[PDB]
Amino acid sequence: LPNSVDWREKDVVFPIRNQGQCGSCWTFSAVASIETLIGIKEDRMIALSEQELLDCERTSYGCKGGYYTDAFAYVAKKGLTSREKYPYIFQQGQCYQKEKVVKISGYRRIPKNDEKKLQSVVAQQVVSVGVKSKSRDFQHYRSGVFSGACGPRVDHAVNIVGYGSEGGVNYWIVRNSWGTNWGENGYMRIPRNSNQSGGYCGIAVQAAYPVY
Repeated sequence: LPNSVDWREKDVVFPIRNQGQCGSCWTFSAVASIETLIGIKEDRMIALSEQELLDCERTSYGCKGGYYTDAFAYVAKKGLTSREKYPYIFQQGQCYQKEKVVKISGYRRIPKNDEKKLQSVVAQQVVSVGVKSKSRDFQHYRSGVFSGACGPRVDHAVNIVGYGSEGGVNYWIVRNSWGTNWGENGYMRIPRNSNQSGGYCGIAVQAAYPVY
């Protein structure tokens, strides 16, 4: 495996987005993983609709949380339209089935706590993960390899877009949907192979990724 991976430098990751208040992080995480997968497999960068998932994915809770795994299943069964055709309106609305621009074939779930298998997959694509976000340290993070306190429970869907090392401290590169004023232009470097079981802030507890 490569010592370092950063899909942002590979022309397959769109700019950081902002979910606002709506608990639609799961739609952002699912969309981010699919967008990059389509970029890797087809060399096509097409911005996809979080709003369709929020409005139309029936296992989730709209602005009160949801499942990127089931979002993958939805895209595999029904396809997904573009962000231009169906933009994000910061709240759940009427479910529209517009012209779809992409499918996937399925998804896979990574075993709990297996950062080694996680690294294997991150070296090939972007992965959807959940983190324990509900803490002052996590919300107020600005720069560096995060060393602060996590929330009590996994409650926030994000993505891993790469991995690397600074001063011999291994980290994952985490894409969030809180806009660019959070962290390092919207991203966080979180310890990799850390001493927290489930990964730092639970990042390895429930990882999943789309299959083209």
